[PDB]
Amino acid sequence: MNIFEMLRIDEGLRLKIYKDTEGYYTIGIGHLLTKSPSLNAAKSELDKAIGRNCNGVITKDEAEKLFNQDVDAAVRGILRNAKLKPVYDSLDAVRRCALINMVFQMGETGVAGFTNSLRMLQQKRWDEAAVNGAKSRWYNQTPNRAKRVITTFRTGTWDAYK
Ligand SMILES: Cc1ccc(C)cc1
Repeated sequence: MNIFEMLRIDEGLRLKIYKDTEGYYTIGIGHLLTKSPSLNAAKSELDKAIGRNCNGVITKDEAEKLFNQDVDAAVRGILRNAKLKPVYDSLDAVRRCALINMVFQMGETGVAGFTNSLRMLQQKRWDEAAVNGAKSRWYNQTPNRAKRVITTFRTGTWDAYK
């Protein structure tokens, strides 16, 4: 299993503009287009991201391109983030993936807010981190996804995904 396969399970793949769980316009494999209520704004954003007149629809190929860019962006974001980098550097391969997943989902800022959890991760206090990270809006809004990422952090294995 790898990051792409992981994220592909958690986000799905939709070729037509759709509303994510918070009601935001998205497309592909979890690619947020805009936080604005307007489908037009969404459609504009899409054309601009794709480089053509998509008319709210993209191809698999296009979805995968956006996905490749977003995953790269998440990794580079972590590596540039003063708060995130050390955590990332301290983790084993599987757990790194879990951190990449969260960042992809909620952005650097959002993840950087799990101060106490990050600290525990850094101290290799797996069980405590899992319990603390569960006390969050994130967990309460998308419990199933959250549980899968949390188990990955807790155990360092891909069990939650197999
Ligand atoms: C940021 C974060 C760290 C650890 C867990 C278990 C959940 C979230």
